Amino acid sequence: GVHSFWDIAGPTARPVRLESLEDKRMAVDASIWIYQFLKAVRDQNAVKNSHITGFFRRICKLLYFGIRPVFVFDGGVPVLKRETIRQSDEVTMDMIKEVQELLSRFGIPYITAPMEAEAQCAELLQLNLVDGIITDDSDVFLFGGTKIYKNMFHEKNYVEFYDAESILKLLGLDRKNMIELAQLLGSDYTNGLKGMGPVSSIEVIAEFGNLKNFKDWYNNGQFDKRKQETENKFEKDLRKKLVNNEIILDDDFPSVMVYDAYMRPEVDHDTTPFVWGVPDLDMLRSFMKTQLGWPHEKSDEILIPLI
Amino acid sequence: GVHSFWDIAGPTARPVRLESLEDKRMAVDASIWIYQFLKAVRDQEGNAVKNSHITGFFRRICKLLYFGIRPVFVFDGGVPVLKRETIRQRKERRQGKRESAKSDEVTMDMIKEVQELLSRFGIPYITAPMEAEAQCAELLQLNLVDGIITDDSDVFLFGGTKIYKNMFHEKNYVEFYDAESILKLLGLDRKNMIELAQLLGSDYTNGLKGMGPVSSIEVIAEFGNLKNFKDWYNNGQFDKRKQETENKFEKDLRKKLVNNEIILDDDFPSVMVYDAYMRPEVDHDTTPFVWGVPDLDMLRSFMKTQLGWPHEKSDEILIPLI
DNA sequence: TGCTCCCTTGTCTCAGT
DNA sequence: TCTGAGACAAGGGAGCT
Ligand SMILES: [Ca+2]
Ligand SMILES: [Ca+2]
Ligand SMILES: [K+]
Ligand SMILES: [K+]
Repeated sequence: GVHSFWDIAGPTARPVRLESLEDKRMAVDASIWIYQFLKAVRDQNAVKNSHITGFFRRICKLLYFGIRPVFVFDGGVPVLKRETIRQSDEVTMDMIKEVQELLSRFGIPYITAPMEAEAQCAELLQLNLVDGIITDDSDVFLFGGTKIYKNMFHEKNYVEFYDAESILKLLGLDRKNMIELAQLLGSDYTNGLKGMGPVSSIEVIAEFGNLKNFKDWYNNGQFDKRKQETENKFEKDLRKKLVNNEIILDDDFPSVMVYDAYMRPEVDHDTTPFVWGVPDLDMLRSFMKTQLGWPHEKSDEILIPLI
Repeated sequence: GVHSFWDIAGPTARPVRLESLEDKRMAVDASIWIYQFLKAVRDQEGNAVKNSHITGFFRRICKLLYFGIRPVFVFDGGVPVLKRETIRQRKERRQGKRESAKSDEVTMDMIKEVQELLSRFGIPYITAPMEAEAQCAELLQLNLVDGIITDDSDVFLFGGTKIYKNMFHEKNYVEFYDAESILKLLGLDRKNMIELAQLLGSDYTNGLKGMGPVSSIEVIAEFGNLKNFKDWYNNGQFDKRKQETENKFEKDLRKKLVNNEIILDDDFPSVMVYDAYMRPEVDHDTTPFVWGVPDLDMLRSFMKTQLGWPHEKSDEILIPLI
């Protein structure tokens, strides 16, 4: 995601009762689930099979509210994202195969994005293969995503609904703005600028319109001492802070590389509608028995009301 | 003062009403008044309004006399070298001076003027050999005064106590601090405080990056002193097994010290810092101060001359006070 | 290879002391 | 060359007048 972006976007959120989600097709961004379950479920070191337990719980929550989910997994890691993150617990191919086997037995379709899952999710919604995106990753907006359902897996009666239109109307931010805002705040595709947090990054986009103007202002004022004498409080304070943080803004700011990565992510344009099956009780018993030692009786009480 | 020391000491404070101070002899640390007035009282343009030192000293004298306090004013003499060097570093640092690799003045005339003003009020004053706070502590110790009025936390490090803080905020009360309440409630004595300053910073030392009020207090409490703290840092340096057997406090503290690239060298703790606070240059004279009565005729003309106040304007304020 | 929340700290600026 | 409070931001660790 973009650092601090959820705080910025938060006040545009609207609460949606889960029951309204019945029969809705939702793209589910599952890209980091296995890793998170690994880190978050431990003992008195990581619990074995937390990926099975974790997926099972959430799949159940989705089906309980009659959501039709399509799961999305990461393909590869884009170069810009490697380079950025290039500045104990591992996700094995088995873990992935297992949760995928689990989804198939639930009758739930899944895909592996060519690259980032959030990017693929936005694509699914653009092609009308889904009606909404379930994700907690704020990168999704920069990839074109709207109709975002955040906090699906907190224990709450509701979920937070975000859309690009509300962001545009309430914060003045369009997609290009959010992409430029990322280069102040930081994201997986850029380190942003040291000293620029949610308050001043928003002020910069609002006062300067775009990073080109912001940079020209910065560079021009550094050159011409007379231009500085006319500067207001916002500019004067901002200038000092940037120089103190050793900020240099050159030819590669804003980044065309960063702009491309968000505007043209590698995605699958396939328009085949997803197929939702039914949970297979017999195969789900044997799966939970094999993997967790759940007696069929135990799977039954949970699964039978869901079918 | 010591950075953040008032945040640390604050909760041991006792709120005290001015009327409880009637007839008390109070040392007044006036060492930065003129400068503060110069900086805090400004033009619509942005300049210092002329003679704010006279206006400032005047209003504060009136508050003291109003509550029947018998003040003796204490001014700085020299500036100790250690204090001099650190202050220029802070000045340059905040002007923007890069410190590592990439990735309005007070004139003798102003002093003479506020001193003539005190004399015409009948109020005694002295000039300390060096720091005014240290001389204030010595006056109390010698029973030449009953309390100390200052906002500078260094006073405790110079052995002061019975400190009346925020006397000149525009408020209905004042905050009282003393050495014993601090020792009882915080476990801090004079030597502890002198070592805290080397973590937190003061006019005599830069302190350690990453050490704020919370961590500094914990270091003093957990290690007792800076020698033990330095010894602990140095002995668990490359013992990877001992570092596993360090509790949470030590483990986190070691990592923070490492992250902040902290070096504790042979001058840590500092003998020189210890001496500046323990043995400051003070005047041990035991002669009692003499309080006089305010001279209306001389105050009238003084205010006339320095501020253009008509006599009746001075009378309206001074007469009820007299 | 994750996240958000909370705690602590650094830095700066305006108004007051 | 001041003080004091507040706003903003960086970073770490725990637990999911
Ligand atoms: Ca992402
Ligand atoms: Ca001092
Ligand atoms: K930033
Ligand atoms: K410090």
